[PDB]
Amino acid sequence: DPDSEAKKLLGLGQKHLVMGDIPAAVNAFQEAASLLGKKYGETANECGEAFFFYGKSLLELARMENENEEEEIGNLELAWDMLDLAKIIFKRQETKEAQLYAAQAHLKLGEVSVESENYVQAVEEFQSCLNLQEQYLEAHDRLLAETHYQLGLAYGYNSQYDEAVAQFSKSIEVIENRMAVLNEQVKEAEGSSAEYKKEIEELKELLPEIREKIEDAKES
Amino acid sequence: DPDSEAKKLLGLGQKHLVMGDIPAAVNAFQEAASLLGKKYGETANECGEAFFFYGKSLLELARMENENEEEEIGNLELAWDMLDLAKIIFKRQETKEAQLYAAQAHLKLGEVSVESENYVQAVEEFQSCLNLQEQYLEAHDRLLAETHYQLGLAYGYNSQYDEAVAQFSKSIEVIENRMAVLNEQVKEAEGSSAEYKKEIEELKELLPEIREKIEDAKES
Ligand SMILES: [Ca+2]
Ligand SMILES: [Ca+2]
Ligand SMILES: [Ca+2]
Ligand SMILES: [Ca+2]
Repeated sequence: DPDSEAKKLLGLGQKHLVMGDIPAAVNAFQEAASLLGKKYGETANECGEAFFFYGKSLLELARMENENEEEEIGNLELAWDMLDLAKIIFKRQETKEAQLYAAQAHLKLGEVSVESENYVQAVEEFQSCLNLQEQYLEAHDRLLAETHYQLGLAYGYNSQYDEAVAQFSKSIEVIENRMAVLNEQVKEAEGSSAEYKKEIEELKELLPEIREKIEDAKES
Repeated sequence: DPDSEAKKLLGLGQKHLVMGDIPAAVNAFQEAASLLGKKYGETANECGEAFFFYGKSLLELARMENENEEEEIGNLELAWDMLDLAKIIFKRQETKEAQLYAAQAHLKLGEVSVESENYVQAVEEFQSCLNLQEQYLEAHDRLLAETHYQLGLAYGYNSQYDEAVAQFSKSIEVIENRMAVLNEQVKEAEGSSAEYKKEIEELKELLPEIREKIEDAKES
């Protein structure tokens, strides 16, 4: 497709994320975002992912810079603009994957809000994320624990300490319930592994008897 | 249901199978078979399982007895009669589970034929079983290996030694391919178990940081 030229940069940015080269991932994402936005418009489905990653990287790029104060300010305003576009694009689409992306955009909007000492807005954004996730995730999904934790943090920054304690406790509850589920999955996987190993041994000790029957049939 | 009185004996027979008490399993199966046959007729779906198990047990009961020669003869003729009824009942029904039961009835008809020094008929029955199984089983199902092996045996008893070698080799091929598949399943199960254990450890080392944040929020 003609978009490939930009999807390339989507890779080369995400690569740099796992590389830790931030301003390079920023430039990659910016170029891909500019390409897709010029082609398809400012609100197109085609730009959702692009605008999100650009936004996310910008947030990281303002975190690195911690009198260069207007630098991180401008990076955070742009992070916000891009993530909000992303959030609109995602929330429009009626599929579980898009809604969870929208929740992710909300989560990063909350993180940008936190980095701006804007804790009330942070609380609103994390709540929006949690609301979306509770419709589509299982009650022990790690993501819910991480959202509760972020929400509790934001509450604390705003001195709403009882609300903060409540969210921290919910986070702990999810983490413990997930640990239980994972323990069950371990027991199951190891049981199956034992079953298969035992059958393997049975088959192995069957083979040479058959081979001797072949030998005996040939000499007959 | 009113059949429960007989389904009881279906359990009490199968129990005795895993107990090794054969003539007791025979009497249990015979009583259940008589009950179901009186109620529903000689060819009813309701009697399939019953007539099969009776048949199978009778075969075992004639295997134990190895001038009491008419004893095992009569047990084998009855085994045959019951298993053939079972086979008709199963083959009539157009579902995978019933067809595989029909293949099982064929397999036991082949075994009765072998115990009667009737190797041509044995070959026919094992072939019927294999034909049914190759429509519904994966190419590495243990059952196919066991059928090929039984077929190869029957061939050998009838001095068709090249056919016998062919079937033995097919049996070996299935056993080796199954061993491969099981090895892959082991690798997968153990990989998953490692993943889950690692996530468990991460969650465990997350918990006390959250707990300290709760403590700090309360004292605030
Ligand atoms: Ca603005
Ligand atoms: Ca030998
Ligand atoms: Ca007869
Ligand atoms: Ca402390």
